[PDB]
Amino acid sequence: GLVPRGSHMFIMIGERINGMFKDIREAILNKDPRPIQEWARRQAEKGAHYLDVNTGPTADDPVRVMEWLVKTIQEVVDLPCCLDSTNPDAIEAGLKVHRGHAMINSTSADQWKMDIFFPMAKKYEAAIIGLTMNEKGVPKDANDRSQLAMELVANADAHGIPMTELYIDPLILPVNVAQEHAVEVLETIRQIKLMANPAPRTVLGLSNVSQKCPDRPLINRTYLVMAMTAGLDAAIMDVDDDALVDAAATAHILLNKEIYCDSYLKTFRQK
Amino acid sequence: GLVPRGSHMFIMIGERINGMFKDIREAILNKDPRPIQEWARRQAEKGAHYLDVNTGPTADDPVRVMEWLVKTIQEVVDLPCCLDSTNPDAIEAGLKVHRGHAMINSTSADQWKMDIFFPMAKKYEAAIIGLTMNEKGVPKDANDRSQLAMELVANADAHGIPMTELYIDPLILPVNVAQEHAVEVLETIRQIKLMANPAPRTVLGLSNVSQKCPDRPLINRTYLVMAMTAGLDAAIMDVDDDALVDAAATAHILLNKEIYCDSYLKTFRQK
Ligand SMILES: CN1c2c(nc(N)[nH]c2=O)NC[C@@H]1CNc1ccc(C(=O)N[C@@H](CCC(=O)O)C(=O)O)cc1
Ligand SMILES: CN1c2c(nc(N)[nH]c2=O)NC[C@@H]1CNc1ccc(C(=O)N[C@@H](CCC(=O)O)C(=O)O)cc1
Repeated sequence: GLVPRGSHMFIMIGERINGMFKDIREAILNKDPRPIQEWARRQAEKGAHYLDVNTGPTADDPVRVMEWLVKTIQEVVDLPCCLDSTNPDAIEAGLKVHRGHAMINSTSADQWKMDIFFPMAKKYEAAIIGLTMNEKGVPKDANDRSQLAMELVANADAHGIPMTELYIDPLILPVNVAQEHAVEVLETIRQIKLMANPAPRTVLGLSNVSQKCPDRPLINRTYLVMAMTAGLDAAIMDVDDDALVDAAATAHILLNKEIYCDSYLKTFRQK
Repeated sequence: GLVPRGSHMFIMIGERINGMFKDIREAILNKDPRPIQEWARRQAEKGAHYLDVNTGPTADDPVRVMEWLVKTIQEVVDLPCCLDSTNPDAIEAGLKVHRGHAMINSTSADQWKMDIFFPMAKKYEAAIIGLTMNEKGVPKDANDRSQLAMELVANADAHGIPMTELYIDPLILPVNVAQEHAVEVLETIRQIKLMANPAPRTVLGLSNVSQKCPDRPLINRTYLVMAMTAGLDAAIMDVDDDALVDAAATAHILLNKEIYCDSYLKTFRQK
C-alpha cells in the first residue's frame, strides 16, 4: 500500500540548464560559460542531487554543445548530470566527458531506442530514465502506461541494468489541456513500484503539469506532494522554488522516510 | 487504485467553534451569541459545508450549552452542524433543535458507544463519524486501524445506516511526537474505501497532524493533499486558512473530480 518500503532520500534534478530558456540558449550561442556556471552553482546550493542538461534548439553540432555544457558545469560544481537529449550521439559524448555516474534522459519504449540506449547505460554505468510511450503516442489510461513500463523493465533487465538504476517516467501533461492524465499518472507511479524487487524507481518532469497555466507554483507543488504519496522517487523540477522544496521536505517527513525534527526543512536540503 | 471512482465535492467542516478556543469558551460563559455568530458567518463565507460544534470544558450543563450553540449558529447561517461531544445526551439535544441533517462526532468502536450512537443517527437521519479506536487505545498499524473500521462498518450496516452516511476517522496524531502514524493513517484511508459498495466515507480532524509543531499551516496543507490522494472525503479543518483551501482545491482538480478552469480556486469554494 502507501507505506513506503524504502527510506531513500527524494532525488531532486534541477531543471534549469535547458536551452529552451533564452539565457541558456544565448550562453551556448556566445560560448559564454558564465550563465551556465551560475545556474549550476545556484541549483547545487539549493540542494539538487543532479543537474538536467538540455541543449535546446540549435543549428550547432549537438555533440560539441553537450560536451561543452557538461564540462563547464562540472568545473564549478561537483554534481552528476542528467543528460537530456533525443540524440544518442550527444548523450554518449556527454558520458565520455562526465565525471562520476550520470543519468540518461531518456529512452522511449520504442524497441530501436531501447536497443541503443540501454547498452549505453550499462557501458557507462549511468542511471537511465525510460518514458512510457512509443511512436503510437503517450497512452491515456494508467493501464496502458503500465504496460509500457513493464516493457521497459524487461529490456533493462535483459541488458543487465539493475532496477535501482532504472527510472520510469509516466509523462505528466498540463492540467489545463490534459487534466484527466494527472490522476492516471499517479496510479501508474503506484503500479510501477510493484513490478519487481527491488522495484524500478520513478521520475517526472514535474513542471509539465503546469505549463501555460495560471498559478504554476501552486499546481507544481500540489502535484509533487500527490506524486510522492503515490511513490515518486525523483523529479526534474525547479529547485529554485523554495515553496516547492518546502512541500517536498514536508511530504518526505509525513511519509516517515526521514526522522522528524523542528529543523527538517533545512535538513532535507543537505540530504 | 488511486483513480477515484466518485466525483463528489470534498466536504469541509469548519473547526473553529470549539470551546477549546478562549473566545468561544468566554462567549459560552457570558451567553454572548456574538462571537459564535461571527465565526459561523466567517466559516460559511469561506465555504464550509458543515460547522463543527464543541462545547469545550465546562461546568455548565452540556445539554443546554449544545442546544444554545446550535440554535445561535443556525439563526444566522444556513449550514448543518457537526455535533462534537463525548456526551450522548448533549448530542441528542443538539439533534432535536437542529434544522436539516446533522453529523454526529463521534462514536468509537467501543460496543456500548456504537450501541448508543448508531440508533441516534438513524432516528435523526444524521451522518455519523466513527473513530477507529476503543478503550484499548488507538492502534498503531494501518492493519489494526482497518480492523476497527470494519467493525464500525458492520455495526452501521446492522443499524440500517447507509455507507454514504458513515465517515470513518483513522485518527491523525501530531508529526512531532507521533510521526510514524501519519503514513499509517494514509494507508487506512485507502483500505476503508475498499470495504463496501458504495464505500464508507472518510474524515480526519486535520489540524491534529500539526498540534504544537513549528509551521502548522505548511504541515496541515501538505498532509491534506496526501490524504486526499489516498481517498479522503472530508476534513474538520481551518477553512479560514486560504492557503489550505487553495491546496485542497488544487488537489481536487488534479484528482479529476471537478472540471478544470482558470477560476477553479473560486469555483471550488462555491461548491
Ligand atoms: C519535457 N520535460 C521532461 C524532461 N525529462 C523527462 N524525463 N520528462 C519530462 O517530462 N525534460 C524536459 C522537460 C522538463 N524540464 C522543463 C524545463 C522547463 C520548463 C518550463 O516551464 N519552461 C519555461 C521556459 C521559460 C522561458 O522560455 O524563458 C516556460 O514557461 O515554458 C518545463 C519543463
Ligand atoms: C480532536 N480533533 C478531532 C475532532 N473530531 C474528529 N472526528 N477527529 C479529530 O481528530 N474534533 C476536535 C479536533 C479537531 N478540531 C480542532 C480544533 C482546533 C485545534 C487547534 O489547533 N487548537 C488550537 C487552539 C488555540 C487556542 O486555544 O486559542 C491550538 O493551537 O491548540 C485542533 C483541532
